[PDB]
Amino acid sequence: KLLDWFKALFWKEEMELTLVGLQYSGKTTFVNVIASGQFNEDMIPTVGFNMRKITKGNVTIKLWDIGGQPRFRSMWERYCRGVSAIVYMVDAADQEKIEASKNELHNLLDKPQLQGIPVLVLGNKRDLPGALDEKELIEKMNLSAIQDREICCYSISCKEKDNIDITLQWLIQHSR
Ligand SMILES: Nc1nc2c(ncn2[C@@H]2O[C@H](COP(=O)(O)OP(=O)(O)O)[C@@H](O)[C@H]2O)c(=O)[nH]1
Repeated sequence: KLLDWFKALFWKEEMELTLVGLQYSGKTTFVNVIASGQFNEDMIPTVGFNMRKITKGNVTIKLWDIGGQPRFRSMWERYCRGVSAIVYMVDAADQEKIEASKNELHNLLDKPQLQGIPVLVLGNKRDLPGALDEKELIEKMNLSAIQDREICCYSISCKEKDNIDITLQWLIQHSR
């Protein structure tokens, strides 16, 4: 659509960014969508690690699950220095996991080396009946308690491509 126009604009952009959130929160699906189902994936530093380097065009994305490999957390956090932005993805329909996930976001932004980096929280799976909306996400994840930086929250759906356009707008506009 116009969505396809933003995808093209987005992959010419020279930026690093990070996509992190709990497992099964829609992370790879989201890349699928904005990459039109074609991209390169490479475990970092090598195979065996949770961390993945998505590349396509000029964009490189550092992608990991919070809780995939707890031992390597510090290594992952530190790898996310210098990024243009943080995309923190949550399943807005899985309300039982909201508290735990809200906590690792706050933990993540408590870290000095990641000071000042913009955060887009995405409340995915909006299509599922009863999934948390934008206002509620902000509420239940205490997003107003984060003010050391620029922080934005959108509700989206990868399976329906709802709000992916404004997401790409946000991202494209936040390259350094
Ligand atoms: N209903 C719905 N399911 C989704 C959406 N996005 C992803 N999923 C599903 O959520 C599950 C986890 O997806 P995945 O991208 O692999 O999660 P990841 O571990 O965060 O990368 C899969 O079954 C997806 O098909 C969405 O917007 N709506």
